Amino acid sequence: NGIDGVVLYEDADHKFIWLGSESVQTMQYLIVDRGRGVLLDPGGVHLFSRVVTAISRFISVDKIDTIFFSHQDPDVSSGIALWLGITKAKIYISSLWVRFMPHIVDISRMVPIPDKGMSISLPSGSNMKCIPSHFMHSPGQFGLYDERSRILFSGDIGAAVFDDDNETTFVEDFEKHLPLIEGFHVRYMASNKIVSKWVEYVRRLNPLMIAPQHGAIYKDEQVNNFLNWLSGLKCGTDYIENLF
Amino acid sequence: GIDGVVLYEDADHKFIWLGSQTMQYLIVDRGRGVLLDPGGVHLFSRVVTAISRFISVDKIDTIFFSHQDPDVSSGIALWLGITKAKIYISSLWVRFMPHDISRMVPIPDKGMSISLPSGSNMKCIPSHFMHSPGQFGLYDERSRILFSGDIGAAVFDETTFVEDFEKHLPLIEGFHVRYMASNKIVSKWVEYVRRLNPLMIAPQHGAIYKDEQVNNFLNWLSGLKCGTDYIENLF
Repeated sequence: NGIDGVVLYEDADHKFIWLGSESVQTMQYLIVDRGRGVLLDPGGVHLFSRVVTAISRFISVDKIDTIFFSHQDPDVSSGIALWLGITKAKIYISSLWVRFMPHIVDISRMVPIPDKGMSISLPSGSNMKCIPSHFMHSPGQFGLYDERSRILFSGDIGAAVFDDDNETTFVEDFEKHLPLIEGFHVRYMASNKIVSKWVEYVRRLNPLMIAPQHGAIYKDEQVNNFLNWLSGLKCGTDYIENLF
Repeated sequence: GIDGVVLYEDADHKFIWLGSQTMQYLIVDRGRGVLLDPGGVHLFSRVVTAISRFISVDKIDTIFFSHQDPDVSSGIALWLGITKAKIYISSLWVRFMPHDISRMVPIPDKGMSISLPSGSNMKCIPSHFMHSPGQFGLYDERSRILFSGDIGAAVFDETTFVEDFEKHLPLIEGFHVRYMASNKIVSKWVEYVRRLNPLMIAPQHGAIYKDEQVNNFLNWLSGLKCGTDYIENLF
């Protein structure tokens, strides 16, 4: 079982945990508050049994009450079923996808996130806020801001998809990090109009960390380095000449 | 199920609708098959049955997927197991499929042609950000039928053909206003599609546009304010 658990934040009531492997890939983000669990974008089947272990070192899968999905994901199918089977958790996902997910046949297990977001209360009394992230790239898309840790789980935003070669937990050189994320964002984010509005919204939150689903985490100056780069990014339909 | 409606036929070439609502579009050219958005894991056994009324799955050479779907994946394995067909999908989603890559044809962003035994061609029509970032329609040149995928679809979030456009509008307006990215992309798509000059626009779900309803749909869509045009509702 080659999976490591790295606690990014901890305070006796609350933990924000990164779970991943090496040959360093992110596999699962997990929040534990009191003794209850929140899973962020659980996804992979090829990871399920090994992710269940790393989780079980911090919490029984019994006690995972909430699953957060940043968007609808071609993943599974084979993926939600297992998490819905071993957890009794509620699933939070954009209202845009609730009707289509039985194709999750049990609609009762899903909580629709309205377009402008909502708060989700934790046993400690801290809140997680669903951060509107629409059209970056999915039309119905959210991040999850853990207020207590001030960590923004951004999903695909800021993610180094296609690659999984970082060595470190955190981004250490933004310009050296840029080749890993630029191509994805230029092609998948809908337009500079939406990403610059997103950055302005995210800037009003002042997360100490931006944690994407894949690739190293932005912390300290790299938070502003990423937001400054994204705010000016020409992307997507801005290159409409390349799409027809 | 299951009823089949032949939308076009000419002894060399057939465009067939299969349904229960729509379940499957099928093209037969000579004796060879093309599948449009076969999809379902929960529908696989049901679709192979409907297909088998017109063609042996042996003879399916081409499968077309408009975009990525949690039902598209997990499904592809099944279709590669019962057919020897090539599967066409956007290059954006081929890259993630290490999740036999040899059977896959990545469609580049500006589209590509698919040759048929009769010598007719099918065109992959760029449809990006309506709503998926990597998305195509399929234009059957011989029939002049455009398979549009989600575009024009009554996804619900009931005749074969649209017969009253204004009565059909509530079934499609909410989906298009919220899911299509912007009028910029949507009007450019219509301008592209008008040059194909389709006789039919057949979506994945909902009634099919034919005769005057093709221009009615395209005219309505080209002026449709959608997506980030309502940025005030998104934050």
